[PDB]
Amino acid sequence: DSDIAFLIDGSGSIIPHDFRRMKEFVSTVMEQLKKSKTLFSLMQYSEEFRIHFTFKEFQNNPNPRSLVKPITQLLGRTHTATGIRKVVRELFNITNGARKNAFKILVVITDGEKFGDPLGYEDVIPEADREGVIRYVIGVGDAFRSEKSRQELNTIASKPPRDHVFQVNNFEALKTIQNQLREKIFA
Ligand SMILES: [Mn+2]
Repeated sequence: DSDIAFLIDGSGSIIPHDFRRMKEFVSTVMEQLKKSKTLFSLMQYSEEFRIHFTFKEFQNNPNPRSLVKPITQLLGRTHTATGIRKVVRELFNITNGARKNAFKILVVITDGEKFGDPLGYEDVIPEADREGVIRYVIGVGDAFRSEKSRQELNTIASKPPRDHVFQVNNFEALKTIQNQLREKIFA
């Protein structure tokens, strides 16, 4: 029914406590959204990319908190474009447990503008729309409190941005967006 992936920014700018707050938020959202026909998957990215759980592994152990708890920060830069390409191509791959015909959803959480990435969003976004992946993005912190940086949030997110883009001042404020995300996803 619904294949919901998460692409979480694990860059060096996110101090340890904010990283745990992001893990608390993902656990909470996954728990609130869990239904028999919903599988979840997660990838963390910096300048490195790590699949923490595939849809298959989540199906065999549908416990968000036990799957998320052990996750450790990758540190490094922010290769957001490459992160979404690997999500589209690997996370939503049938061999990883994705269900053909399922609604494909991706929730991106980042605290900074893409930097150092060899790929541009122009190399990644069109393929994502072609594969049907609906995208939500949550921009956290200072990196996104200007009009210019918000455009990047819009570029990542599905149309219209007003329905798929969330900005929150700090990782502590993520909890302020929990209900809206869930209800946007459910709708
Ligand atoms: Mn960062």
